[PDB]
Amino acid sequence: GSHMIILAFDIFGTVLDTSTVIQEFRNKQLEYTWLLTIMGKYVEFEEITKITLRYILKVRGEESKFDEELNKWKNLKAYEDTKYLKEISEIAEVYALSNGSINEVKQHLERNGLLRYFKGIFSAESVKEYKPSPKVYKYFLDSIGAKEAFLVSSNAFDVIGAKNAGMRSIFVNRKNTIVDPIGGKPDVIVNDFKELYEWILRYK
Amino acid sequence: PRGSHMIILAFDIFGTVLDTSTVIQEFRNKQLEYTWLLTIMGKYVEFEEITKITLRYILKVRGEESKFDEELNKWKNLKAYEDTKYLKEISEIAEVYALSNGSINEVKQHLERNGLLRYFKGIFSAESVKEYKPSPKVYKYFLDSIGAKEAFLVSSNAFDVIGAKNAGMRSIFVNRKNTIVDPIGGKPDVIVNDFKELYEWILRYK
Repeated sequence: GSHMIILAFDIFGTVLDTSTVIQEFRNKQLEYTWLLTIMGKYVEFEEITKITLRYILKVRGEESKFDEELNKWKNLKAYEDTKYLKEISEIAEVYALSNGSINEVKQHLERNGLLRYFKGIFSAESVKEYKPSPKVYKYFLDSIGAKEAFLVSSNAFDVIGAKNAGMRSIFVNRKNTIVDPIGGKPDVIVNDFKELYEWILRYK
Repeated sequence: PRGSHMIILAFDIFGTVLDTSTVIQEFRNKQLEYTWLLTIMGKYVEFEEITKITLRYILKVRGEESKFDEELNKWKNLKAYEDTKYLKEISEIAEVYALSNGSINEVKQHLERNGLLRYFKGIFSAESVKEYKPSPKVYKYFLDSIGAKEAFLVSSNAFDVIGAKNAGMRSIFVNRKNTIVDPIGGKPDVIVNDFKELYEWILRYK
């Protein structure tokens, strides 16, 4: 068919299950990406990850578990339903758009057997500002020469960032959580990647 | 004609002058998160509205929405730390300002209820620039409004410490709970444990 559907997938918490890492750490990591972005400062995502994890562990008196906890981040598993990226990539243009470096994301996707389904990997690092900076989403659109595209995410902040920057948003609510008001207005809500695929079939 | 050495202090309010330990901590973090997210996106929502929205969400997640009014009332009734009484002695030797995410009116109310407004010469709000801390605009609005070149931001919040530095202010970090340093705010110009130590440091600097 001649109807192009462009999907940009958030990675951490959307494709990859971040439930396995210390939640205070994931929150702190995200906090740092936001604070630095506000200040117009930039630190590579891997370093932000190491710095925030070490600090959180220090506070808990668990610094001896640093490598073990960092290993969990390095070995994140994709949610079971991401297997649907196979069917999805047959009918839609599948990209990654992440706070993570291109290299790190490529590595996570490859290890989970999903990289083959992606036509491109884009990083916030390219614009030295993190989500939800409108610069991140626009770099993606401009780089592929797209006007309309969907950002697929389970993160409320990313949903509203996408909308703010001119992308449509698909919110994947697997936790089935009460709506976080800041991300309360996605264009589409689905519960998982199977429902995502079904929505794409209907849209196509 | 003495003391011709001007010391300008801008005090962060929530968590620094006012003790926020009493409210739900997930709520205080969500409130702060919204201020950051909105600022990154170039969007603006009034701080009182961010407070109501984030508190109600957090309560709904906990199945405690029935406690909304009582929980909001704890925010409305924040107590100042005991050592903030030293703002009396400090105001005698330094220019004392408030610089807060909160609206002018809200900050004035909290300070007055706590008997501290008397010691302030001015109250500044991020609302004036429609961007929240640590946006450099907040700190620069303060400096420009009073015609200051050098000033100290006094805060117990690491983000505020680095925001001040980034925007050309000096920073005094007030570390009460004697905590391990949060690396993003790891380079304050001065570290003190409380307002009494703050006063003593100002006496030395004067």
